[PDB]
Amino acid sequence: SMQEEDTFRELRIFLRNVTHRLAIDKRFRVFTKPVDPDEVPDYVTVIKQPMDLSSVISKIDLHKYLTVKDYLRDIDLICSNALEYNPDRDPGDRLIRHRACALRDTAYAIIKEELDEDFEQLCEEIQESR
Repeated sequence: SMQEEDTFRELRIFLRNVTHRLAIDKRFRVFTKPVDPDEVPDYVTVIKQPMDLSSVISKIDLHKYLTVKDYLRDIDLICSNALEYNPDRDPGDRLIRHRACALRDTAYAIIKEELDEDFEQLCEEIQESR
C-alpha cells in the first residue's frame, strides 16, 4: 500500500542519515569504501562477503533494507569482516578492530536513541506480509 511505501521511504531517509554520520567519522574511514583489489589482492580470497558503508548506501537506494534489523546485519558484517581479516596482535590489526567495534557500537547507539521501536515493528510486519 501507499502508507507502507511511505514507511519504507522514511526508513531509507533515516538509514542514509545514520550511514552518512558514520561515514564522516575519521575513525571509520577504512570502512567507507570497498577494499581496493590492487592494494589488497588477497582480501576477496579471505572475506567471502565484503561490505562497506558505500555499498550500504547503494543497498539503501536499491530498497534492500526493509527493516533496521537488516541494515544492522550489514553493519555487523563490516565489523565481523574486519575482525576476521585483521586478527593479529600487531598494532595495525588492533587499531582496525578497535575501530570496527567502535563502528558497530556507534551504529547501535544512534539507532537506540533515534529509532522508535514501533516504527521498526511496523517495518518488520510489512516485511513479514510479503
